[PDB]
Parts: sequence; C-alpha cells; structure tokens
Amino acid sequence: AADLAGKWILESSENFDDYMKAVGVGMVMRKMANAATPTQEIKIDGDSWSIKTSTTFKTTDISFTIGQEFDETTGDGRKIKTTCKIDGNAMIQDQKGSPDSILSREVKDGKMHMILKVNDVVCTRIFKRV
Ligand SMILES: CCCCCC/C=C\CCCCCCCC(=O)O
Repeated sequence: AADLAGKWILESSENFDDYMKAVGVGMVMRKMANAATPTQEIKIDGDSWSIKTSTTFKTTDISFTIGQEFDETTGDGRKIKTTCKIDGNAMIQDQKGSPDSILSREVKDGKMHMILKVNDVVCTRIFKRV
C-alpha cells in the first residue's frame, strides 16, 4: 500500500449521501459534505501513517501505527475506535462504533480508490494525485 503516499483530490463520488445517512450525519452537514471537494494528504514511514483531510474551511488529522487500535473522532463528530491494517495494495481502516464502518484505500491505475462501507451501503470515492 506504499503508493498511497502523497496528495490526492476528489475526482468522483458515488453513494456518499447514503453512507452519511447510515452513520447518522444530519441534513445540514450532509449538504456541506456533498458540496465539498476534499484533499487527502497521506504520509507513510514504516508502519507510521498520518492522513490529513482538508477542505478550504475544515480539516481533520489522524495519525496511527498499522495494527494498533486508536481513538478517532470523525469529521461529523462520532467517537470511534479504529485499527488500520494492510491487505496487499490496500490499507483498510476498521472503525468500530455506532455503527461500524470499513474504509479502504487502494491505488488503482494511478488513482486512489476509497471505498466506505457501512451496513449494506457501499460508497466509492475516487481521488486523483495532486
Ligand atoms: C472530513 C472533514 C470535512 C467534512 C466534515 C465531516 C462531514 C461529513 C462526514 C464525512 C465522513 C468522513 C469521511 C470523508 C472521506 C473523504 O472524503 O476523504
């Protein structure tokens, strides 16, 4: 999953609104989130990762070590417990909370494919390298 490193910007999104409804995001925040075109900046050093997700207004930062659970507060304010793993080319972010989510990032054809899963919802957000 080493190629995930660098800076990325949203290029396409499918079913993000349904993902947001499923994790309980309110209408006002969903409208703002759907209207955003975020960047992700990903740094990797060994099993040390950080990811900064930015819009012009609001940023979130997380840092973690592969395999080691950490406390995370999502952009929408949910408190969760997250453990990140590597499965081949993908880094998978297993988020435990109310509800659980699984977020995977994998580079395919030079684009970062992010897949956000909650219940039976599958959201796909594709990012291009900046
Ligand atoms: C992520 C911070 C800016 C938006 C604030 C949170 C709004 C809605 C919750 C979105 C879920 C967070 C996952 C976004 C993944 C991404 O686009 O990179």
